[PDB]
Amino acid sequence: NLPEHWTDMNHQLFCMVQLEPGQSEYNTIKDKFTRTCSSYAIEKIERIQNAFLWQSYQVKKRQMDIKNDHKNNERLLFHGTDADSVPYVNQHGFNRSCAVSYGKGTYFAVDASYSAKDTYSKPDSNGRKHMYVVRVLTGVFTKGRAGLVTPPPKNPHNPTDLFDSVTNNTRSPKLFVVFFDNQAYPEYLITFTA
Amino acid sequence: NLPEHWTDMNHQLFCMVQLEPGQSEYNTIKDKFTRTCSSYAIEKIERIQNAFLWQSYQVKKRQMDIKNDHKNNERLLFHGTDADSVPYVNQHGFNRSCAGKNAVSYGKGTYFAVDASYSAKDTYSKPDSNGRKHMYVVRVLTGVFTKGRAGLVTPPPKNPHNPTDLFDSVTNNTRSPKLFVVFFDNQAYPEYLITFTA
Ligand SMILES: COc1cc(OCc2cccc(Br)c2)ccc1C(N)=O
Repeated sequence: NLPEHWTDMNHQLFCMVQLEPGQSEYNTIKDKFTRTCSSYAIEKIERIQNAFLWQSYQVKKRQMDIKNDHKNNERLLFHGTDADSVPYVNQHGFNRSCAVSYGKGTYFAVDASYSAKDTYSKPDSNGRKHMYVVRVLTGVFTKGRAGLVTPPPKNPHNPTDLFDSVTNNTRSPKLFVVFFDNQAYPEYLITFTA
Repeated sequence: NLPEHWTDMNHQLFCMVQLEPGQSEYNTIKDKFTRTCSSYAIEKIERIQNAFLWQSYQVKKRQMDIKNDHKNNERLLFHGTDADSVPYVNQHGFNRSCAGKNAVSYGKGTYFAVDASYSAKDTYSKPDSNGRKHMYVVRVLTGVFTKGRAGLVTPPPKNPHNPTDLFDSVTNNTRSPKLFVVFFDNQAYPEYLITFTA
């Protein structure tokens, strides 16, 4: 059950589709970025069409919607990465084994400007920076802390009923950490410069 | 899409079901175990009915069946753990970030043994305060595999000029494999828990 906006893959399971500037889908993604990164130049935006990553993500979304007895489990967040990680992420998504002050998971920023720091979106030899727009199953979240290998329990009376994610700040979060494969789908890659 | 031989779970998402000696289901597991741990005795065998683990596992298996086109990608393997880990494995499965370094490391992931005897060592199936040892019987998506190396955080590429097209698992020896290591969530389904004693 692959999404409408996806374009035809001629019976293939993975492609990167460059968005046409000026069109509905490109503008939507551009505006999410420019909210905090308007001083940056966008070279291009690619839609990640990864059927396998999508199916595994969607199964986890349906599980979490049942578990939490609501939708509102999903947020659109940013992830800056070096150019040499881009192919792996395109194919395999986010892997916690590859500063973890709020725990040993994969980090995602509320604001593109946070992910646009050179420490995350490392400029390549040409000054090209890379940032993903990511669907993340943040679900029910709590404040994290160093050393977590999974999120904490909602009640230590029930040690295996866990929060879905952890944050820096529960009232006003600026980052989310997830600890399980297939809790994040890389949806768009932004290639840009300072 | 839950298997039809499972107990009705009454909209419950998780259940441990105690098997009866004399059932084929019990005897096949007991024989797979006593093959290499005839010196131990089984207290009980529980089938693990975890709907979410099952669904995510079967999705990964369908993907590996399509990707590798005509394979036996699945093996039935053993995993000894301590009693404190059993609640978490039962609900959430096998988490590489919780994994013990193995005495012979072929990568930083979750280890599964071909032989019950390996998993029966106190170093994995640690006796609890009552002398109970715990070992899972696990469907593991071993797929296409190679000899691993202590440094691995993911399985290696099949081809060094295409670094993202990976082996599915690694092993100690490709000709006589006696353990497997997997580096991803939902690549292992814990099907049965054997509680045993000396
Ligand atoms: C590892 O990568 C990141 C880490 C991020 O927070 C790391 C952090 C930890 C503790 C305090 C603060 Br303040 C920030 C945010 C975004 C990315 C990213 N790739 O976009």
